[PDB]
Amino acid sequence: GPLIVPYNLPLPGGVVPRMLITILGTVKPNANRIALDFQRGNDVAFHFNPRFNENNRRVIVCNTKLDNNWGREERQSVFPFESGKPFKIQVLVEPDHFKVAVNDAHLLQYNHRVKKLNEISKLGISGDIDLTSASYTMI
Ligand SMILES: CC(=O)N[C@H]1[C@H](O[C@H]2[C@@H](O)[C@@H](CO)O[C@@H](O[C@H]3[C@H](O)[C@@H](O)[C@H](O)O[C@@H]3CO)[C@@H]2O)O[C@H](CO)[C@@H](O)[C@@H]1O[C@@H]1O[C@H](CO)[C@H](O)[C@H](O)[C@H]1O
Ligand SMILES: [Cl-]
Ligand SMILES: [Cl-]
Ligand SMILES: [Cl-]
Ligand SMILES: [Cl-]
Ligand SMILES: [Cl-]
Repeated sequence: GPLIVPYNLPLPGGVVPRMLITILGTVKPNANRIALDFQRGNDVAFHFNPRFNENNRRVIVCNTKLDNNWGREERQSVFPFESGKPFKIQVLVEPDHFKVAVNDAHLLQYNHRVKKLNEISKLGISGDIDLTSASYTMI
């Protein structure tokens, strides 16, 4: 059934290439943000952050947080989410990037800044969503 948000999905032994993480949920009406945070302890290896109202625009911000400091943002103006609507996010771990698809369409890639993939052992899911499922498999 429904999952509680914020939700913490353990990734035992960290991530590896060919691991596929699938998140299903629905965006709340009047949403402000969604965030997926792949964590290495206190560090955020990959923060994927759709913003519904940044200066009255919709944008996806991606970044990494090391020692409590955010790095250089990567921004994507292609925005597949909509308030009130169900979505599927798939994150595929590849050798050199995370690859993100939304509703079965490729969205973006993010080059690995944190290189100890085996230590990226939690995924935090937060924001203005109803969360239906969060799981992983190997492809
Ligand atoms: C205030 C807030 O929303 N804090 C969030 C945190 O948000 C930061 C990230 O999204 C980064 C990504 O680059 O951007 C930061 O804003 C940038 C902005 O994009 C730039 O235009 C501007 O120049 O600089 C600012 C600041 O660098 C966001 O502030 O995201 C994390 C990870 O999802 C959240 O945890 C955090 O929310 C707080 O989390 C706390 C627990 O860790 C508490 O729950 C607290 O109540 C939250 O506010
Ligand atoms: Cl961790
Ligand atoms: Cl922060
Ligand atoms: Cl919207
Ligand atoms: Cl790759
Ligand atoms: Cl590292």
